[PDB]
Amino acid sequence: MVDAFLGTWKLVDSKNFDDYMKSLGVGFATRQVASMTKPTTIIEKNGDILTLKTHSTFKNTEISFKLGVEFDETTADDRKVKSIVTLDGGKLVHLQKWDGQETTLVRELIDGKLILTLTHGTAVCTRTYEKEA
Ligand SMILES: CCCCCCCCCCCCCCCCC(=O)O
Repeated sequence: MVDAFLGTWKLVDSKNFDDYMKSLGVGFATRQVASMTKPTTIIEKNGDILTLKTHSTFKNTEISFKLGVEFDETTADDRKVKSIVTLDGGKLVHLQKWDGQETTLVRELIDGKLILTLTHGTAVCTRTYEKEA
């Protein structure tokens, strides 16, 4: 039920990503490069399994998961977390847990754009991705 999220997407706007990274304890030099990086996110499905690739000139990541089933993840900033992804209100909600901390990565489609909202602590970052053909 994930289907309009599938495809290749490019970052075209970012708000408050430095705040989000700093909340996670990312160091200034990494935040600095990250603030100038425009990733490509690729979301594909094969049956019940989603694979989400994030590619850039700085960091790359890839995760595979089934909706609603917890998976181990090692994030771009090297946190080892317990993750689960679901659909909630038509939004793809990714919850990460570690050390009693939590962060959510929420994706929603608004006027054909994918809006990624990243929340940790009080920090709320909004990143906008546009679909590639
Ligand atoms: C893999 C490319 C991610 C962007 C540059 C590196 C950022 C480091 C801080 C990582 C924080 C947790 C992941 C954020 C993902 C942001 C996104 O998918 O747009």
